[PDB]
Amino acid sequence: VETFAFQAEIAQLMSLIINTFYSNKEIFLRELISNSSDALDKIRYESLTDPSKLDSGKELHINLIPNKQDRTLTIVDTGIGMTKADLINNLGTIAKSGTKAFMEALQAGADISMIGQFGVGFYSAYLVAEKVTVITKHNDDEQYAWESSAGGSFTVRTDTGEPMGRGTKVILHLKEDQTEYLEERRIKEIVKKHSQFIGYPITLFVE
Ligand SMILES: CCC(=O)Nc1onc(-c2cc(Cl)c(O)cc2O)c1-c1ccc(OC)cc1
Repeated sequence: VETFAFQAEIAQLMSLIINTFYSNKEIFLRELISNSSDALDKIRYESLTDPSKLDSGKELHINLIPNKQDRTLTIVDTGIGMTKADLINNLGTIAKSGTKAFMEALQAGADISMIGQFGVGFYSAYLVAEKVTVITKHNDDEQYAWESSAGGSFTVRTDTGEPMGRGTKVILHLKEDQTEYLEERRIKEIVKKHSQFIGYPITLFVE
């Protein structure tokens, strides 16, 4: 297991997301589904000229898996996946510059829900999760697990879990007071509100 420090800017972003009073937490799901959609677009586009890139799985979809026993909401996609380097490099984001812009925007009247316009929507996971685990597999690399409970550091390790084939799994270990996001009615409502036109099937698993 390798432990890394977040860059100062990202640690600051995470602290802001965790400590700022902001009731409209449900946008985290929109942001994560948007990331999955982007990753699905990328593998789709690459497959247009090289169909072998789908040898690791032809289906392009998003699954939402609540588990009330474990208090986890998991978002699974079969998009392009991230390399180890991507994970370490802020989950494939322009986190330093994006955070800078987001901060200035918040002073220019913006609110936290606009975080995706600054390329760092992933971190909205911390609106509802005390810990986030990201398991990912890119065609050109091995399967890795990234994890962080904030507090300035994250870990990366080779994943020993179920082989994914290709794509990304985000496991949200929910805060005790955020269990509404495990309720079928609530998830359906949020997907319909914010993700109605996403171009991949979104399947909400039941328990
Ligand atoms: C497609 C992008 C890319 O090159 N590679 C990716 O491969 N997998 C993911 C991914 C990342 C997260 Cl955090 C997720 O929740 C779900 C995902 O499938 C991304 C990705 C998506 C949006 C980004 O910035 C907006 C940066 C990276």
